[PDB]
Amino acid sequence: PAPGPDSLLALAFPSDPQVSPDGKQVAFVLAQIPRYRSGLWLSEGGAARPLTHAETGRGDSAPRWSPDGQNLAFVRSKAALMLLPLKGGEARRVTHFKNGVSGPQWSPDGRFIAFTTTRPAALWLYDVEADKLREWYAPEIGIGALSWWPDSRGVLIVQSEWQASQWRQDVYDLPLPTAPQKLLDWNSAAHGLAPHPDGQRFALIGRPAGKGNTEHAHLYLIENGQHRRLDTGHDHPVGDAVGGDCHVGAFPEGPRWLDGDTLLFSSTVRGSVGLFTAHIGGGVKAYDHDPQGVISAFTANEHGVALIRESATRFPEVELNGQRVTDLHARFPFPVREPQRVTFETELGEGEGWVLLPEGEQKVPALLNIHGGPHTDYGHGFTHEFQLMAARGYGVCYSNPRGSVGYGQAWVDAIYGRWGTVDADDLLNFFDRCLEAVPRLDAAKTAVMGGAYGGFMTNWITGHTTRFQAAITDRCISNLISFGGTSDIGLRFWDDELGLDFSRRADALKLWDLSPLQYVENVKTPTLIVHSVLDHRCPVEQAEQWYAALHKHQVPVRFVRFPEENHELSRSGRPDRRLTRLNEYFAWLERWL
Amino acid sequence: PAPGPDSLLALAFPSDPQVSPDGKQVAFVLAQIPRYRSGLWLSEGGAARPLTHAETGRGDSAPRWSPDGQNLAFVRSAKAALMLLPLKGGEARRVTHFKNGVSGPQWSPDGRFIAFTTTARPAALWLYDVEADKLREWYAPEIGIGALSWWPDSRGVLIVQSEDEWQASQWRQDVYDLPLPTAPQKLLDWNSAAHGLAPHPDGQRFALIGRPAGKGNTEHAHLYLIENGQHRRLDTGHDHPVGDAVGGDCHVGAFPEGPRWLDGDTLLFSSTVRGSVGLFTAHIGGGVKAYDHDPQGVISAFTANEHGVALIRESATRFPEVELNGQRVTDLHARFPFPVREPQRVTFETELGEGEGWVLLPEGEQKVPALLNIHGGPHTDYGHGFTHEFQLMAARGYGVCYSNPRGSVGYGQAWVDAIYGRWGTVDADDLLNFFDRCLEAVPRLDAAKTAVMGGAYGGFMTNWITGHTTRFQAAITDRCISNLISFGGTSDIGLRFWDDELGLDFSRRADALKLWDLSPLQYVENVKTPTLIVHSVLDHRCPVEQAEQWYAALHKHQVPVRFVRFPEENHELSRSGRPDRRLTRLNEYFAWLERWL
Amino acid sequence: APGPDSLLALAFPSDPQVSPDGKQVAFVLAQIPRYRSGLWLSEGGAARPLTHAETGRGDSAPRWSPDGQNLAFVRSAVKAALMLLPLKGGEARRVTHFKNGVSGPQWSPDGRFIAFTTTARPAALWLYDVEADKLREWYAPEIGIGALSWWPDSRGVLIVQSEWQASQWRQDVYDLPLPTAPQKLLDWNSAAHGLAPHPDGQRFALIGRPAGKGNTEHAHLYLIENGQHRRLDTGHDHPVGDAVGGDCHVGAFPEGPRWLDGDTLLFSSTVRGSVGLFTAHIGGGVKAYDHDPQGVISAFTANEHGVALIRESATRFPEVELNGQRVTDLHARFPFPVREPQRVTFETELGEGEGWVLLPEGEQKVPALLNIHGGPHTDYGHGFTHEFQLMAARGYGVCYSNPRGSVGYGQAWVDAIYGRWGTVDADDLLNFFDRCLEAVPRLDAAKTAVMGGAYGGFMTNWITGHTTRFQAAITDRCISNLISFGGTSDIGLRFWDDELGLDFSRRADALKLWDLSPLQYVENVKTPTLIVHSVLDHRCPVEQAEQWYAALHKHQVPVRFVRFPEENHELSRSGRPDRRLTRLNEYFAWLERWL
Repeated sequence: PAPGPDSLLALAFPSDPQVSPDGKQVAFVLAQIPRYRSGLWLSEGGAARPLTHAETGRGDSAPRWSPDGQNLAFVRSKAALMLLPLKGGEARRVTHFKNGVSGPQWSPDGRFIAFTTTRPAALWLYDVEADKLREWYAPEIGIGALSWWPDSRGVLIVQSEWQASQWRQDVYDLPLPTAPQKLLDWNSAAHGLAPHPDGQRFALIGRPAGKGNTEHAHLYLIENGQHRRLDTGHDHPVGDAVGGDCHVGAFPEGPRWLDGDTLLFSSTVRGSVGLFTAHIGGGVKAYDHDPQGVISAFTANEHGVALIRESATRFPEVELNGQRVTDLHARFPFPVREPQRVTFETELGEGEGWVLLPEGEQKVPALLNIHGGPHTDYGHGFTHEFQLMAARGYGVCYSNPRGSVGYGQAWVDAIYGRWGTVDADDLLNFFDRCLEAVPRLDAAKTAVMGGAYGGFMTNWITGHTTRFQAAITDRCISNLISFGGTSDIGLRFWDDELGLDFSRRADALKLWDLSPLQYVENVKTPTLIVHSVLDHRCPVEQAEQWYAALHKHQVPVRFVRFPEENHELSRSGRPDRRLTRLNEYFAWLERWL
Repeated sequence: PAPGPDSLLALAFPSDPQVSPDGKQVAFVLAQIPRYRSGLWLSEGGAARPLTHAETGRGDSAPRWSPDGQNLAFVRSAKAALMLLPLKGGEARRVTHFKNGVSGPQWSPDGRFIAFTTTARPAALWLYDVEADKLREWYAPEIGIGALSWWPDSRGVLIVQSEDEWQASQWRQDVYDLPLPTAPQKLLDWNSAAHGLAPHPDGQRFALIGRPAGKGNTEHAHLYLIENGQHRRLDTGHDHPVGDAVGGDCHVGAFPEGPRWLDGDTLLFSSTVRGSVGLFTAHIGGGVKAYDHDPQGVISAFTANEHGVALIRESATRFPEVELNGQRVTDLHARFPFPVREPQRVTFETELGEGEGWVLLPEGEQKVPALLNIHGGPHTDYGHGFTHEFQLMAARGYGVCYSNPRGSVGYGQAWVDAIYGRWGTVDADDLLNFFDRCLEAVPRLDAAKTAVMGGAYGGFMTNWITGHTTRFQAAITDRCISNLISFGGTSDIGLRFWDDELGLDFSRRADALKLWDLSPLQYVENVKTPTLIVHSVLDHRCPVEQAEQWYAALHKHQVPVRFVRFPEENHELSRSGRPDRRLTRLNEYFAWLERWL
Repeated sequence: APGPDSLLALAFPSDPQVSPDGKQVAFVLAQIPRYRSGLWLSEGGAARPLTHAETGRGDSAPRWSPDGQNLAFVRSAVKAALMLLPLKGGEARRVTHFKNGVSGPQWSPDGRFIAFTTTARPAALWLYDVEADKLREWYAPEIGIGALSWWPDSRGVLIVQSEWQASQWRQDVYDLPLPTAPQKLLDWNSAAHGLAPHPDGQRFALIGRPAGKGNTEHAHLYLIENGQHRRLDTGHDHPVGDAVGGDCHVGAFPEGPRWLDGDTLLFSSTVRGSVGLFTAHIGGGVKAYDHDPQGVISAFTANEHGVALIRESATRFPEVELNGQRVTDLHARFPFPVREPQRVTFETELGEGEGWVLLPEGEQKVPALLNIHGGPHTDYGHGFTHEFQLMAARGYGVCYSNPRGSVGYGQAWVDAIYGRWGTVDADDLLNFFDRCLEAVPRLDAAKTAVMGGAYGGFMTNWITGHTTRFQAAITDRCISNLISFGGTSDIGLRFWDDELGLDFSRRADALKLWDLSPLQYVENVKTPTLIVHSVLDHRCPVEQAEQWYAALHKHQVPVRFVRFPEENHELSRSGRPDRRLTRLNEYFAWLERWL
């Protein structure tokens, strides 16, 4: 009896590992079941123990240590702000808003908790010594990243309509109430504010105004409006950009100053995510970077570090100062298997990918999976779907073609303005090496699949070769012109990824020549189409055009239209979308392979 | 301005003071505000602090210490789930998931089990295996389980239960040994009323509260030592009943009075003595000694072990407060929103000796109306319980005269027996004698602006009094009895109440005629006093048919009458936390008094 | 063998309303599990449905417009809206939109108005202007309006209304003219209903009793002229209206007297277990009009051109008739054969009393069920009783009689029990039962039961408390304690005053009431008794059944207490037959256990 999609229901999902101010404790969130609900967990160095026990709603989330280490602020599910005394007693509710709260942050002196609540959410203030609430700042467009000054005089906030329309933000100083002034004319993307201990300088993640969105995000030190790059000599982006289907909840990666010179940050490097230290008077040193593993989240102070760590074969686990605190991989209900690396050659150097095989020695069908982004990475995140594919007798081939994010800026830039050229080549180059390097893969039973950008590429590949026996296109793009007018990022995505504006005649034709639907007449591969009905980032019209086209050519086609939006497990704890999606994946694969 | 019924909403109500096993802590319930909700509070010796924070439902109640002192079992309504709260960090976990909830949790002394009951007809005894986090039905009784107590070795439970529904109707019960399940035998053939089982530390003998089979319900409840089915009385030389039987309108929630063995010879218990309730020590090889007995105060509840005692204490002048080993742990009297006043003792003479009562007067030197309040029971006591209603009556300019006539419970068995078979003779004499003494001893009382009032039996007596004299200018009868024959057939204690209180069976011809001659309705034609009638529509103990008969009779005679029919049953404040019934009753009381006095 | 559900085969007729030209009848029929009612119509042939309710209680109160072209009626779907149905084509229109609905519509004889009442404390009299399609409140009464009748010239209405007089259940008659920018007509100070205005527009007739008489007095017809009153149904020692038992009456049953001409007034009267139509005469006595002494006319409408009625017998289910021609086929729906009763007589110091025995098929011995009718001033006899037919169909001999206190055998027969319930009435019943066992050898004297409702429950309790001869007893809506009844029942102060001359609120009277209470003698009861009572009964509070149950239980007599959440007559109130089926189920279950 081979395992099925229901194997997912055995898993509990860790998230938001928050280290205590003294560095000797970690509080985190864990989502468990059919519906997933989350509660707070706590460990002092040993096996974690539950702190709350939610029975209804989504559960409890966003644990935030009070500076004295005695209380945990958290959010309870619409979303009320709670105060849990850690040395005895149940939590008290301190907010009573109709639509709840989001993103609580203690002030370093423990005198305040900042948060937002609901056109754009306004920043509020909970006076702890007064048990009183107070609206702090109601923004015009909205507030992004927020961080208290280390002396608790106020908060740094990132916020922008003309500049807001260009997805460009600045940084403002907002003092405690007794109007916010501007600190940095940034006119670009900025998050991850990390105030320096000196209370004057601060660091941010993002890009200066000159760069575009395809540019690697980096660390920048701000001083009197001046900015200089902090993570020098590191041609890799800041933050986790590696795939993995076992991330449910919040995953903080905000940089933290370990000392006056050291700022710790995460970075994606060739399919891995590691921790590094940027230095004011120096370059960048590795801090905790297994090139075979992924650190998905981390908190830190001068006394300790907490994180979530995983690998291609290890389910995410919570760690406190190197000591693993959870036993979540033990819950995985079938043996996990180790991938084998397969390389392919490019004019930019060596590309890499992996093959995950089932047990035995018999020939098995070969599944080419294409990751989305396109500027993310496959590699060393834990993928339950890939493990389950192998456990059901499929060879999973997955790679990082040009356009992936972890192999340098040039690797990303190679596909700029020409989706469907070198990226499609790299993928079929990689797949050909997989069949050569692994004789066990059945070259007569092949499939191609991917989501989002992987759906675009699945559509593009099926429209330029018939070699595959099945295809599964998920959250696909078929018509880049309509996407520009229908998607909620349509005007900036093609502008950033391709330098094309669908509302200009010459650009629209180039977009049409990049559209997989132009070449749909060549599609002969039986395709399963998976899409959400209410998708705002990739409207369902993209999947409708592909379905109608294959159906008009009478290519074997199936169209699953989900009423639940994407990431529904994270949004409601309901795993129905993932189980049905995997059910349809395997059903389609069993029919044609 | 003058205080009104709303003064009640200033008060928070304590209940269930549970001492920790090591004797250094007290966990208790406090119900506070419009609806009252209860949460768990805890103290180690200083000012109590809240442990839970109920926002919906009735709240949290029934705190039970785990023997290791690390956890609190309790019941949550937000219906009635069993919860476990780790006391040194973390929120509570729910361990039962029954549709109708649970009731009465009790840890096993080894901390290995939690016993409780839950329904689905009579509630079945269930078992929570703590080390296993598993549930299991233990014993589903035929009729029902009353008192329950673990053996000190946690080998099983003693239970009180009846043989059939006939024996249950007559309040006859036995005691059964029920061992822990693996895949109940009788311990004592009692055939009488029994509760408050207190197993002896030796794991073989045990004590019980109640009466032997021969005696009736009017006999004082006493302590009995059980040994191999043999029984001997334990609280010898103490002509007073066990437990609190003193009036007081500030008890909302559970009030434990279960006797506790301090050592192998000493058993600690509560007892009512002339309007007060104190703690005493029963002794196997001795008599009865006082332990904590202020003759001016009432100890309404207590827990105890070999390491400490927690209790709730009040007086006629002090709102209930929680105590731990002599140290008051709450500050609830401070919330009382107007000054309280000191009662004056007034005595009256009987062929059995001297009876006593009290007068509570308002401020000033002016003449004031005199309110004769009659306590129910009839075998209970006025005196040294805190009565918010009496304090508010005086604060609104009324003189409150309230006494303990013959039939009251705290002045010996003979005082109780004086009224047997003849309600409306010496009890009514004592009450009007006492009232005449009040007007004599306190000239401030206006003999021309007087009223008579009482509840249950006090309603019975109010009807009897107004039907045999015209002296009062107003009357308020609450939960009254008017027709003793119909009461026998309609009330859920009618099948034995008149049998024990009067030796009369309404279902026998000659007895019913005597019952009719003892019914105030026979003499209703003499009533001329403007009467306010207060009653719940769905009262099971005193069906509203009793109040309907009085109202209809007064109405045909056109005696000024008003009939308030409450949709909420009695003790609704304890049942749902809603104080509407209590405020409405007080509003109607004072409104009626302002019209006629 | 048939069961209680045999009732669900039946449809129930009511309110037979003749058209003004006398050639048509519109009526209500309640059919199926819930009963809903619709309007039916016949011109002389088989009746046909006019409406088709699927929700609510249905449509009711059909009333002809004077021109014969429209039917006003009341619709429950919507509590009770007044509807207008054009009879020659088209669906009905709703003209009232009140939250609590309307009640008792009456056209004015000129067709210009429809009077009715509707609530908001007492219901106010309203007016629908037909030519204007406008509504208008007419008269908001202080206490309430009882009977109402338009003057024949449509100038206004006579109303019966009374707090001092209202508390004594005494009413007068008022003239109320139509509004433009009410005076009293008769100082009656007594019970009056059934106003029948004379064609001359000045005099009118009433049903009731003058102030001197009490309620146990036979109701009679009285002619009113300028405040003077004289009895109209002279030489007829029987009351006006139907007072005979029968369990197949669902809905309104009009019996309002009607002037056939200037001298003739048609009325109904109960006579020795029957209900017939008679004619009273201004210049004469009383003549029979349609009086089968073996049948019951439960309702009737009439004018100068025709008569419609409902007729039944001990062996014939109720049927609608128009001028002698039966227009319904409802007896055909009765799902098992009906059987013919036997008359059995008993002797009284007042003369001959009568009763009946209904036996099952065969020749074998059968148990004998003594059934006691309530009232006490009603009659058993010639109404259709589905329960009695079903009892026989299940192998029981049903013995039922009219003892002294019954209403149809003269005023003296009624007055014999005054102030002494449980003497001559209980004697007559057991006298009757002894004659039944003698006259009918098939009755098993060793398997007997006694049962009855209301007053029949009082008597069942009284009898079981003074004899043990019966093997089972079923007491339904019983009275056990006459003292508490006086204070709990919504008629407690007027019932014992009228029936016994006793006021429970006076000491000497209460003792006499206690001596009349079956509970005083409960110690003697040894008969296994089933107790049936409604929990929310206002006329007979449940405390009466609780006292009996507790008493039998304390003596450990075999006892069973069915407490109904539905009040009495729930079938008529909601169309739900659950109470009737449950009650019959419990009856037969108890009888099978002990007989």
